[PDB]
Formats: sequence, structure tokens, C-alpha cells
Amino acid sequence: SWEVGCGAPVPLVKCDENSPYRTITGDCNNRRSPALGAANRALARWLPAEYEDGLALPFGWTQRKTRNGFRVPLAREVSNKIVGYLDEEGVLDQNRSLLFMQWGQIVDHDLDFAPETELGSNEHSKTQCEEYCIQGDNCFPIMFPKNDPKLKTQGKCMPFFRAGFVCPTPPYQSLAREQINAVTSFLDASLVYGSEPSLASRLRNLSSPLGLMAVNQEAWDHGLAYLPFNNKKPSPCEFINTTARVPCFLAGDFRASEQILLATAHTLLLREHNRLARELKKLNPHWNGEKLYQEARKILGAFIQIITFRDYLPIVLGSEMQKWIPPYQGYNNSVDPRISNVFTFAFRFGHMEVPSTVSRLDENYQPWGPEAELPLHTLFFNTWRIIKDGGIDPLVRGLLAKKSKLMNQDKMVTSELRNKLFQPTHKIHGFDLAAINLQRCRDHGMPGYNSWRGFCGLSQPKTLKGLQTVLKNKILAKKLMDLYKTPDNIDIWIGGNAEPMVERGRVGPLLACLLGRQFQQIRDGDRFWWENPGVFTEKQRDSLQKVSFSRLICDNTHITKVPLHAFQANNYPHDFVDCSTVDKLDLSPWASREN
Ligand code: HEM
Ligand SMILES: *[C@@H]1O[C@H](CO)[C@@H](O[C@@H]2O[C@H](CO)[C@@H](O[C@H]3O[C@H](CO)[C@@H](O)[C@H](O)[C@@H]3O)[C@H](O)[C@H]2NC(C)=O)[C@H](O)[C@H]1NC(C)=O
Ligand SMILES: *[C@@H]1O[C@H](CO)[C@@H](O[C@@H]2O[C@H](CO)[C@@H](O[C@H]3O[C@H](CO)[C@@H](O)[C@H](O)[C@@H]3O)[C@H](O)[C@H]2NC(C)=O)[C@H](O)[C@H]1NC(C)=O
Ligand SMILES: *[C@@H]1O[C@H](CO)[C@@H](O[C@@H]2O[C@H](CO)[C@@H](O)[C@H](O)[C@H]2NC(C)=O)[C@H](O)[C@H]1NC(C)=O
Ligand SMILES: *[C@@H]1O[C@H](CO)[C@@H](O[C@H]2O[C@H](CO)[C@@H](O)[C@H](O)[C@H]2NC(C)=O)[C@H](O)[C@H]1NC(C)=O
Ligand SMILES: [Ca+2]
Repeated sequence: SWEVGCGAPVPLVKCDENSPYRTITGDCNNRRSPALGAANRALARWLPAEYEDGLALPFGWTQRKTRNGFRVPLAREVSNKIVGYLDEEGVLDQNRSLLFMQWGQIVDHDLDFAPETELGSNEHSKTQCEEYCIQGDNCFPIMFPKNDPKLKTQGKCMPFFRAGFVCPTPPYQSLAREQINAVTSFLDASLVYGSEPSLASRLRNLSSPLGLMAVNQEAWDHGLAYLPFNNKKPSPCEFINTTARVPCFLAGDFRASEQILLATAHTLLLREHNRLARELKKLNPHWNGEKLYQEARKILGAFIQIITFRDYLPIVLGSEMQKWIPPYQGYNNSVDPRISNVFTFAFRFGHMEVPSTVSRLDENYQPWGPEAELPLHTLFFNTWRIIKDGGIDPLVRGLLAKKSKLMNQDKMVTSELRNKLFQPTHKIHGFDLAAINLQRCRDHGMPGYNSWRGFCGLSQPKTLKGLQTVLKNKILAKKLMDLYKTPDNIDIWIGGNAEPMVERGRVGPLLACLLGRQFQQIRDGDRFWWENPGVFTEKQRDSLQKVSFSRLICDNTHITKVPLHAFQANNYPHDFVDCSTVDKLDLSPWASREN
């Protein structure tokens, strides 16, 4: 049942129907709908889109037009009055490690990606939005509210370009605007291998039939691999420090270098690939180039699904886990595996877990140097710190020894993300992730905070006194009401992230419902979900059940002290054990007796 939407850009295939290997583009996962789930297609819509002209112009684009009677408040003003805070003390999540926030980004990045329009790299359209803030076509700038400090320093606005959409590119098609997802909707470790056949192949070694991924040649990490640099010459990573000119990295996903801790996580993944392919070679000396690559890839793919569903969602969705994601019962071909547009905003709850600083610890898990604790804002698109100052061991240690930030109603997003975010295209370190997130809700057309509380079958507040109760907070409910003038207009992001947390989770009623459903779907609809009979052998599954991020850390770095539960907050040296005391990934059942 797959065809109409728009023939679209999407590159045509022919399915093998018998290949035990996933396609790079995600196509052919579903035999009835080939493309359901495949990259470079439209995000899924769980509810009708809500645009100003009900087709493609966002709410806030035309000043004089209201929403339900009132004027949507400037994203940046919501940011200033409700989001930001000053005191960075007593704001850490006592029972979550920095890895908690870090793994979430890996997952989100694996599942969705709505790139900006482009149609500019020569053009003066990439400057008529930066310099003058003139709204039009794909530039929907974030104006600055009266009395904003950035007015005196940065200008009258922050450039912002609407997301890409799915038939064309430039102008339009007749119908209702739908944003694009440039990656695959299946938890298949697509951030490691790319989503297009072309990128997928540039990432491979194809000189030696060992099936290895290509690693950097100009620099090493104690004999260990580094990701490969990037060929493209305008590079933001060179920019932040024109003196050490280190370019960004090249990996299956483009945001791989937004921040030092993300690239670090990426590097651990590239390694286990090669590692997993050197071993498999030993075992089966007759296996060839493609065989090694695919089989290794298949493994790492099952890895990510396991860590995520077993270790990561249970402490995110808390006690609301079994209500949305019941125990697995097999493949279901009647389930839309496609990521929905709202998931990409619901999942952004993490943004309020990013802490103000990042640390580097030596072996005794102590301060590594004199400038070991650096401000979060000096690490965006920073590769020199890795390559030219320490390696990745110091950074991985921090991920385990330090903590995550705890969403606090009186303290939402770090000022490191709200005032000093760096953007790949521009130069200053002065953007606001909060205003961008909010502006993007409207860009993508998301419906109000209530339409969603309704979608999830929750009470819908119409009065100040009512909003006080749901958020269980007066000040907040009042500020939220002074700006939005009706609970019907609270942007789902700031809206969803304002409800108090659920028992043992880290998100509330409306986010738990939105994340819950989604994850249930990608699992129930993936023909290659590791627990799905036939994908792996009964004996293979038994061996994968033991994987643990901890081990991943041991077989891939020179760390020898790691916690058993890398996600909860552990303290060194008590909660740390020696690597030799940690279960290994026994690849024995991956041997093949010809006779
Ligand atoms: C800096 C940034 C982060 C911290 C170092 C950070 C972190 C996260 C986490 C931990 C997420 C999930 C649990 C998460 C989700 C999504 N992000 Fe955020 N992210 C940083 C920076 C950015 C920037 C800049 C953007 C672009 C926003 C835009 O709309 O232009 C960004 C996006 C997202 C995003 C949207 C996915 C998409 O399809 O584009 C998440 C789902 N992150 N981030
Ligand atoms: C910090 O968070 C930790 C993770 O939630 C928590 O430890 C976990 O506590 C839960 C019970 O709340 C238990 O989790 C698992 O227990 C049963 C076995 O009896 C499993 O079959 C279930 O899947 C369930 O998830 C464990 O006791 C433990 N889990 C892990 C992985 O360590 C800590 O208690 C929290 N620390 C503080 C101070 O609150
Ligand atoms: C841009 O990246 C540079 C890395 O190439 C970085 O400079 C490097 O780091 C420090 C500079 O403070 C120097 O390291 C230390 O060397 C010895 C110890 O071995 C000390 O005696 C020195 O005082 C110094 O602290 C490196 O030598 C230096 N390398 C080079 C080529 O400059 C810059 O700090 C970065 N600049 C910015 C603005 O971020
Ligand atoms: C592709 O794989 C080959 C085979 O392992 C790599 O060749 C090795 O290169 C390193 C340093 O250049 C040395 O250990 C040897 O010269 C090679 N080893 C062997 C066993 O041949 C090659 O570097 C890889 N290419 C890329 C881009 O990653
Ligand atoms: C296969 O997955 C579908 C996807 O939802 C399941 O659909 C059931 O529940 C849906 C609402 O959540 C409803 O649309 C349907 O009434 C219902 N489907 C049927 C056939 O009753 C479906 O139950 C799953 N199939 C099996 C055998 O579990
Ligand atoms: Ca994916």
C-alpha cells in the first residue's frame, strides 16, 4: 500500500526480499509499503498541521493575524521570562550521569533530521537575512523583544531559516506543508553508516577486503582510530580556532560535531565497528569484504536498540513505561514505523539536561590539567580539543563521573545554550536554542499545547487557576498566562516541558505519552528488531543480551575503571570496578561450518 504522496526526490531501488541485511536508505524494510520508514521522505503527521494560512505560513509570520484571538508572543520573549535563569548551583540531577543526556542525543539523531532548505551557497539570500532581518520566503527571523540585552550587542534579530519540505525544494506544491526527515526511522545506527548509498560508501575502506570503515590517517589516539576529517572546505571546526585549523569529522550523520561530547560518542561507535570486523574475520577467514561490513553493522545495530530500550527509556519514561510500551510480541506489518513531526519536538526535553560545563579527568578520575572544566559554549564544533589535547579517554571519563542537569521549573535551559549557541553557517557565539526550538514549532506547524493534552487523553486547562493545577505551580502558571493569553496557545515544547515530572521518570504526562507511543512504533514496526524471530539466532540473541555501554567503553579505550550502571549517578572509586570484571560480547555463535 505504498505510492501517492509525491514521487519526490527519493533515489529508486529494487528490493532483494531475501537479503538478511537492512538497506542503507531504509527502503524495503516493509514488504507491502517499501518506502514506509525510508530516509528523505515526509515526517509523519499524527494530527493536522496548524499554519496561519492553513497551508504553509507559520503562526507569528503575519503580525496582525491572531491565534484563537490573541497574538503569539515572540519566541525570544518566552525564552527570557520563562526559560533562562542565573544561579547554576543546586541544579544537577543527583541520580543521572552526563551520559544520560548524551545517549539521548545519539538516539534523537539516529531517528530524525529535518535539515534547512539550502538553495544557497553563492546566493545573497544567505545574507539578506543575517544583515537586515527582512522576513520573506525561507527566512523567518527571531526578532528581539524590547529590553533584551542582545539588542545592544548582536543586532535586531537572530537569523533563522524554515525547514526543508517534501516534494520540491524551492517554492511549493498544492496541499499542506510537510517537513523532511533526511534519515531513517528505524533504530539502525544510521548515524554511523550514513543514510544515502553515496555517503555510505565514502565512509568505507574499500581498498582492503577486511570490511573496515575508513579511519583517519593524519592522527591517532594511542594506536586507536579517529573518525576521518571532512573534505568540504568552508569548515566551522577550523573557524573556532584558525590557528590549529583542524576540520570537523566525517561520519554517517552531519551533526556529528555540534559538540565535543557528541563526536566523542561517535568515535566510540566507529571503533567497535572495525573491532567487530577484525574479530569476525578471524572466526570466518573465508568471509569477504561485503560480508564482514554487513554482519558487523548488523551487530552494532542490535547493540543500540538494546542499550536504548533496556537501559535508557525506563529512566526517561519512568513509571509510565509499561503503559505505553508493553512487552514485545513480534513483528507487526500494520504499524507505521515513521517518525512523527511532533516527536522531534517532544524529544527535545533533553535540552534542559545539558549542563553548563564539561570536564576532563585523568586516570585517577581527577582533574586533567589546569583548565579541565571548560564552559559548555566553548565546545561547539570543537575538534582540536580532542585531536590536539588529550584524546577521547579524558572526555569519556567525564561522561561517567559527572552528572546531568535536572529539569527544574524555576531553571530550564542553560545560558550556555540559551545565549551562546554556535551555528555552523554563521560566526558569533550568540544564538538561543530555546527561541530556535520555539520558532521551529511554529515553522513545523505544531498544534497548541491543548490539542496534545487531548490527544493523550489528559485534562485541558482553560483558566489561570486551571493551569496552576496541571503545572502545580502558581508563578509559572501566571507568567505562562500573561504571555500566551490562553492555554490553547502554549507551544508544545515549553508547554510539555513545564508539567512536573512523573514518578521515577524525567519527563511528565504529556511527553511520556508522546515519546512512549513513538518508541513503541519503531520497535513494533521494524522487520529487523533484534528480538524478532529470524533476524538473529536463538544463540546469538543470548550473547547480545549481555552487551553494556560499560563494556563498549572497555574494549574501545584505555579506561580500566568503569561503573556497572553507566546511566545512574555513580561516584569514584566506590561505584567503579575493573574492566576484567565485565561481561563480554561473545561472537562465537557467528561462526559458519561449511560442511
Ligand atoms: C548544543 C546541543 C546539545 C547539547 C550539547 C543538544 C542536545 C540534545 C539532546 C540531549 C537531545 C535529546 C534527548 C536533543 C534533541 C534534539 N536537538 Fe538538541 N542539542 C544541541 C543543539 C541543537 C541544535 C542547534 C539543534 C537545531 C534546532 C533547529 O530546529 O534548527 C538541535 C536540534 C535538536 C533536535 C531536532 C531534530 C531535527 O530533525 O532537526 C532534537 C530532536 N540540537 N538535542
Ligand atoms: C537511580 O536510578 C537507578 C535506576 O532506576 C535506581 O536503581 C534501579 O532501581 C530499580 C527500582 O526502582 C531497579 O530496576 C530494575 O529492577 C528489576 C529487578 O528487581 C528489573 O527486573 C527491572 O527491569 C527494573 O528496571 C534496580 O534496583 C535499579 N536498576 C539499575 C539498572 O540499577 C537507583 O535506585 C536510583 N538511585 C537513587 C538514589 O534513587
Ligand atoms: C587554539 O588551539 C591551539 C592548539 O593548537 C591552542 O594553543 C595550544 O595550547 C596551549 C596554548 O595555551 C599550548 O600548550 C601549553 O604548552 C606548554 C606545555 O606543554 C606550556 O608551557 C604553554 O604555556 C601552553 O600552556 C600549546 O603549545 C598551544 N599550541 C599552539 C600551536 O599554539 C590555543 O589556545 C587555541 N586558541 C584559542 C583562542 O582557543
Ligand atoms: C584501509 O585498511 C587497510 C588495511 O588494514 C589499512 O592499511 C594499514 O595502514 C596502516 C597505516 O597506514 C598500517 O598499519 C599498514 O600500512 C596497513 N595495515 C595492513 C594490515 O595492511 C589502511 O590504512 C586503511 N585505509 C583507511 C583510509 O582507513
Ligand atoms: C498490529 O499493530 C496494529 C497497529 O495499531 C494494531 O492495531 C490495533 O489497535 C489499533 C489502535 O491502537 C486499532 O487501529 C485496531 O483496532 C487494532 N487492530 C486490529 C486488527 O484489531 C494491531 O492490533 C496489531 N496486530 C496484532 C495481531 O496485534
Ligand atoms: Ca535511524
